Amino acid sequence: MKVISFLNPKGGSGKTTAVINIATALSRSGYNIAVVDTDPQMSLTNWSKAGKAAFDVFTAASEKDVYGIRKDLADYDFAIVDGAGSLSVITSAAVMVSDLVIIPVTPSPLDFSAAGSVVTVLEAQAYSRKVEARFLITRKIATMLNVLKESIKDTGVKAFRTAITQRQVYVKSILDGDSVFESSDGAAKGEIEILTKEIVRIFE
Ligand SMILES: Nc1ncnc2c1ncn2[C@@H]1O[C@H](COP(=O)(O)OP(=O)(O)O)[C@@H](O)[C@H]1O
Ligand SMILES: [Mg+2]
Repeated sequence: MKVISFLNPKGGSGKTTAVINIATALSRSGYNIAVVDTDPQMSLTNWSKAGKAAFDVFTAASEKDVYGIRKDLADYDFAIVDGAGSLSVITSAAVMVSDLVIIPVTPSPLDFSAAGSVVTVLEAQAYSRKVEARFLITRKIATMLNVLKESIKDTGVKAFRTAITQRQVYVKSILDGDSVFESSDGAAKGEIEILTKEIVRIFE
């Protein structure tokens, strides 16, 4: 059983969109996936209500639910935590039980600051058990793209090779209650797929 958490208190980092699609790609690979929504706005929970999720969706009522994910979702291959906002406990709880922390970040310069709060938590965790961490560029298109790439290197945490390109298909699919794999967008499905293999490769 492995836990993957998408953390970044900043809203609009692209956590839910990534989670929904990467979780779906993992299912397509034959893995049993459990996703836990920790956001109060329940973006993912509501999306799943459409009934098209290719995995199991859970809605956390508090940090307590995150705290007991290892035991609760122990029968799944992967348990993905869809990060919250202001509730900083969620981040600490997630990091504490995660095997892979992914930090979705956009090229927005004035938004990288929030992603750093997660790194601070990671560094602290390192004392107990260093958890693999990766930055993930989302809503990719630039110069600020390069500046972001340098700020990331300063954190000591590497970024995934594949970035989530900004595409309407990501917005529409979630809106229709499904993922990019329910569309005919090969490029979109492709990067999500390649990205999903970089995740799997990290575990292998
Ligand atoms: N890869 C993407 N391509 C196009 N728009 C995106 C992408 N990722 C996120 N967005 C847009 O930005 C918003 C924030 O994404 P979301 O996954 O909800 O973020 P968090 O998970 O940051 O709340 C979406 O509602 C959508 O409008
Ligand atoms: Mg979200």
